[PDB]
Amino acid sequence: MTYKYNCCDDGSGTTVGSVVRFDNVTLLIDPGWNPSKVSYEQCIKYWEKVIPEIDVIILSQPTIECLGAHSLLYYNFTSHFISRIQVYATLPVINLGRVSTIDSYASAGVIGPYDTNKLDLEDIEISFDHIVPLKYSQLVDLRSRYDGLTLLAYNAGVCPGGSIWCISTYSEKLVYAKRWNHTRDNILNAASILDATGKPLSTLMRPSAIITTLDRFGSSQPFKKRSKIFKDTLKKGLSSDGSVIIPVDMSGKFLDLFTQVHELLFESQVPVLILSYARGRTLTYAKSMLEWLSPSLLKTWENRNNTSPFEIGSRIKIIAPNELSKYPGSKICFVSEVGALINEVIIKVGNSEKTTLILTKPSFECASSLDKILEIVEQDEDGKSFLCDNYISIDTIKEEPLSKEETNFDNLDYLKIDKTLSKRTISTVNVQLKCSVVILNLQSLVDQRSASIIWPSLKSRKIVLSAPKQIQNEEITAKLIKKNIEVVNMPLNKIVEFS
Repeated sequence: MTYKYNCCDDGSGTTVGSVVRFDNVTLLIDPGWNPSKVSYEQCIKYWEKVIPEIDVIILSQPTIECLGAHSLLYYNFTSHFISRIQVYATLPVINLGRVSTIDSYASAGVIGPYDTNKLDLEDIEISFDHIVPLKYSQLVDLRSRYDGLTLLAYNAGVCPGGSIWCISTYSEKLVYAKRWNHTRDNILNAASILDATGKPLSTLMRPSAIITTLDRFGSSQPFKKRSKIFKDTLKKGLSSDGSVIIPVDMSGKFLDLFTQVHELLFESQVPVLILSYARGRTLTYAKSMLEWLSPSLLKTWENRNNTSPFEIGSRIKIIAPNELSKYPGSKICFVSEVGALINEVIIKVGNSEKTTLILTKPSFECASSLDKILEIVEQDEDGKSFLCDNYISIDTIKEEPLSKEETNFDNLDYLKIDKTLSKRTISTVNVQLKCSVVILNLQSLVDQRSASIIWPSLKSRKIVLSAPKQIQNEEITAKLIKKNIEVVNMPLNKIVEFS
């Protein structure tokens, strides 16, 4: 009969949250944060006037763009959580969310033994420990306390635990989907929207409105095809003294791709390096969440010995950048796409011609260097290795002893404070790229065509898009507006009454 919607903006000009106001409930969906864009202080000042109004929080992806602000919110507004706010999320979103948060807060210096420390590692753990864990289809009955509020999570297929939310009240009903993959990938099943007959899920059928976005899409090619293309780029990358560097989101593409390079290695030594502030935790967590991955993947690896999809003999090595030297020749390197790490790696291996940079997506929000590297390639005229011959400005960190006045695979004590603090002194450096660069679209997201076809399969009158209009695909909007669907292009930070 009437409810309010609001796309939160902390100053980065993008949506860092969706607020839904129903008669007696105010829910916050996906409070994101991008440290490289908004500072810790600006982040706080933004949410300060928002938190006291929030009742329920829900997370739909383990990515910082969906849950990046949670630990900072929990730490800075603890009283509001201990008193009423309840955070709900899928198990994997909780667990990988704690790895994406660590890497992100670490890179930006929010946590760690630095003069800029704002909170501690144990603070991130405590924040996620307090999230109410869910399984897909597990009903969150809040009908008595919040006038018929029911929240249901379904498989969205982007990250393990990724989800699509079915929000309801005795009258209104919203289908939320920030990110979803219509097709399957190496480790996840397709989104639970449509089944093995293309018939839309029972519930979710007649939504008072669909809340989503249309600014990012996967390739129009089937997964199996994209998989082969990725596998080829690896063979050529490892060719000769071939060395490969793959920037990755530890809660996103990493687990997918790891599984794929594993399906190439143990099907024919070249080590697999993992540089992440969370170190080995992403692999551990993954090993304990098998019931969330597709059965196909699991059986594919069962047929072998008691081999997990996340283990490769004595291959895997968990190391830091100042240890890249130890591995001379061929080597596949997964680097957490966080600026503090990415930048140190490009500086150490970008000058070599025996290096092949594999970029899996259109842009990188936490690493300005990869975006700069994207422009150079796109500035020059399927899987071709563009050879670099260009200089680029890159910021580098040198940890200096804190004199400016102080007054095993999962172990992260190095991020805790003991007695050795230091300041991160930044300096801009120049690097001449001679490495090779490959650009693919391996994003486990729904392609443009499918989106315009599936979304209407729900007898929904409205589809609401977030963030600013400028990123919302004008193209697909037409098709939808054509198919008698009202499309509301949301503004930033402005409540909007719907019916």
